[PDB]
Amino acid sequence: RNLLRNPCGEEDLEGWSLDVNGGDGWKVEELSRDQRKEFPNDQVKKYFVTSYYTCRKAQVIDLQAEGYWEELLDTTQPAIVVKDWYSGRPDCGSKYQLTVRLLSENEDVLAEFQPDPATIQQKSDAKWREISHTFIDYGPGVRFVRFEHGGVDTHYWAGWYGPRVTNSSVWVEP
Amino acid sequence: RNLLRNPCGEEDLEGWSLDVNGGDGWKVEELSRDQRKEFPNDQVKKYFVTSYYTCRKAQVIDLQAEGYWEELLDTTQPAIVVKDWYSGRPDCGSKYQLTVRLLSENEDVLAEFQPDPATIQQKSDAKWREISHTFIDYGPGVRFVRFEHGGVDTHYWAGWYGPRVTNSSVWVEP
Repeated sequence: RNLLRNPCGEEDLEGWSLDVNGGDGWKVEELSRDQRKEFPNDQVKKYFVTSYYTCRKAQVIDLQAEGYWEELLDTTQPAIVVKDWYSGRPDCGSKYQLTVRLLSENEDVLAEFQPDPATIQQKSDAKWREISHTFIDYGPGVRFVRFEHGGVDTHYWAGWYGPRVTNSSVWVEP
Repeated sequence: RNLLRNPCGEEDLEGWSLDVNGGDGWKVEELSRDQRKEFPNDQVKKYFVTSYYTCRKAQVIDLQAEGYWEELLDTTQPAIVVKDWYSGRPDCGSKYQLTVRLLSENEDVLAEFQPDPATIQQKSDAKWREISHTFIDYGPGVRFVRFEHGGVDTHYWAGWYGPRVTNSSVWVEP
């Protein structure tokens, strides 16, 4: 049970918080039948593409609102697994970055998955990549999951397109 | 092919670099038959246990020395997969921290996986957990991989002991 709203763009841009570029920073497209082969299920049929290399978008999940009460979290600590799929485009290099945080009730960063940026080298095609992380043993107080991704916000145009993203998920393990 | 030597203590502490505590910081024990069922390959039979809550140990993998050549590293950037297993002990709190770096020829940190500390809550048992990370799209220039793990080096005793560790690996995906 994926706790992120609108993982692939089926509701267009709804459910996502946009950066300064707003609506103009993003487009939703259909995957070629070929690209559909690259995902676990055959339920991934769309994707988001940044219009400009710095574009990011974000969502915050309220765990209590999703059925995960205070005490299950503090006491049981179930695995929270976060995944994303990103790619470049056919013919040049993209940059991508993902930030996922586990937040307390007053928004302290209690845990953080912020891997280095991904540099997607240029190629005739644009294979999808997955990125995955599981939080366990994360401690008491976890209430929100903030999930943010897109291009690398930098003052410096150095060649690199923004990424394509789709199939974002967050879930709590049984 | 796992590029870490001695991932389980079959060779005692050989191949590992020890912290200030050297050898008194570590013991190798045999897993009970029940504890061996928690691992995939039936070939994990020992583990490492910290003698003090701060003890760490590390290895540095030279990737050219392992057959991974410059052009493969700089242009293909094949997935570098890193895994570790850790637990506590029955009835106390343990704390654990893993630090994995990709390094250039000069030891510049090109990519780093340093997840927040794991707080292993106290419990009747000591179930192993696995931690796993894949490095892809990490850019050119990677030559060494440093793998460090153990308890949390803090000056302050808070009751939290160090962990047990085993079956550590780093491999390069075909």
